[PDB]
Amino acid sequence: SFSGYLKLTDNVYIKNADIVEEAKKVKPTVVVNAANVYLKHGGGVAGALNKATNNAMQVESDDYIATNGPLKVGGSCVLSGHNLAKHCLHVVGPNVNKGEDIQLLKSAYENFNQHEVLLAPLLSAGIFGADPIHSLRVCVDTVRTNVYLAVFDKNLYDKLVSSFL
Ligand SMILES: Cn1ccc2c(-c3ccc(C(=O)N4CCOCC4)o3)ccnc21
Repeated sequence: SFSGYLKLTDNVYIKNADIVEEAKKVKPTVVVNAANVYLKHGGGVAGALNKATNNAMQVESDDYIATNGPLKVGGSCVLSGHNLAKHCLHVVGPNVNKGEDIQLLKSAYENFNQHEVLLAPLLSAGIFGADPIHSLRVCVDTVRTNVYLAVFDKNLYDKLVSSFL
């Protein structure tokens, strides 16, 4: 199914790739979105996944929020994967630029354990402002199911690999 991944642990794998491109190729059962509590898919991974759905993901998401209200930081919901995947798991990692508590990162990753296999980004990295190296440590220390991590930036990929303990 997946390919070109480096194995980090028994269950965690990583690759230098565009998560949208990976999703489009693999069409996995579950792709993880790096969402906010409003499911406003404006930038980063969410902006790119949404754009690849021709905005279908935002329309669905808007209906979800109208019905159920916002998520919590550290929480998730399962929505349609649209053209990218069977399902999308929207997970809200803390945004430290908004002062959100980093301890909620472990909670965010715990969501992954409800799914046997996921394609995912590193949570709370990029514009969420946390250190990607930390994020990856929490990932491997929390996730017990099979996770294929897509890291867009090659320099960051190299640093994550070369620094992995
Ligand atoms: C299409 N697309 C957009 C984001 C993204 C990611 C992802 C999340 C965080 C990083 C990351 O590599 N950074 C971005 C630039 O340097 C800072 C952190 O990668 C994973 C896969 N595809 C993606």
